[PDB]
Amino acid sequence: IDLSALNPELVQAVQHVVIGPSSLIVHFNEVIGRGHFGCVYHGTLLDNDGKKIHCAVKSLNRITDIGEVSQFLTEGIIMKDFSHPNVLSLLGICLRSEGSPLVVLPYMKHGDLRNFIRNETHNPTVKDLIGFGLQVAKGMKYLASKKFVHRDLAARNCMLDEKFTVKVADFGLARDMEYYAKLPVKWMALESLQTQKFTTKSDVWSFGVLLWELMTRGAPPYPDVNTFDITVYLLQGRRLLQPEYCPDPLYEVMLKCWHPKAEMRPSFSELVSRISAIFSTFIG
Ligand SMILES: O=C(Nc1ccc(F)cc1)C1(C(=O)Nc2ccc(Oc3ccnc4c3Oc3ccccc3N4)c(F)c2)CC1
Repeated sequence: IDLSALNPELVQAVQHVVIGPSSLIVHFNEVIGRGHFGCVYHGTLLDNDGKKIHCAVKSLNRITDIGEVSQFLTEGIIMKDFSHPNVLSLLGICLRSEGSPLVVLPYMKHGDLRNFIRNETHNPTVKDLIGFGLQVAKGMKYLASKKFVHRDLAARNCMLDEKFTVKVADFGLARDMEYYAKLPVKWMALESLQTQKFTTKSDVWSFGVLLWELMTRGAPPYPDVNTFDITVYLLQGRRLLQPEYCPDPLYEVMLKCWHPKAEMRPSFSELVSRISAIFSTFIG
């Protein structure tokens, strides 16, 4: 890539988080995923002391479009100041002489939250699942305090580390590793379906859908609804049904997250408080 063609403010931000190429070993034989625009590999990052850090290494497939390259780097820069236990962090960006720049993330042992709760070999309790939702709410409370609007909050975009800590994330250009200007319409607030604008209050709607994903252990929402009909479906006066093991107060929280008026949906601060209380009523 020719750095001189990129936005100078973007390049300066990248240099503040740069990883030297010799400190990063990309295991091209160990692929985490491949999509149309990017791919992700296992990697080993060496710090100044020689300690090996297991990481995921995200790459573009092509480097010929300045728009794709700029967007790919911007995704990494957007993350750079996220410092919270429930938000995925950025290890850095490796600029190489040849090939794609590399976005380097701490490796998440248990992958994405949706596949984790769908895996019949794991047995999270109701309390565990509510705990996962509480952790997401805490990450979103942090992001909302930075005035950051996520725009694609969903279980598929949350990661789980080796301690089962949930990290809010966004696969971004690697999201295709559903969407139908490809939009996750079944997670979108009614006003966003109509205007395609997003706010923290539309993230709250998406969070309510994520809670429903948790309480169903990863069922697809609105499975019998055509993607282009979801607005009509909702406007008939409908919401996702209460899952069988979802406690009544948590379903009430979901219904508040789906309030027809964005301004009346609870803040993520309120959601953390309310879900903390519900969580605490469970022994296990
Ligand atoms: O997250 C982002 N931005 C952002 C936005 C909002 C926010 F609040 C926080 C963050 C970005 C990004 O690229 N995110 C991203 C996420 C997850 C990835 O995949 C990983 C990452 C680590 N280890 C796992 C690997 O996937 C797996 C799959 C299966 C089994 C195991 C793993 N392991 C990835 F490569 C990249 C866009 C910059």
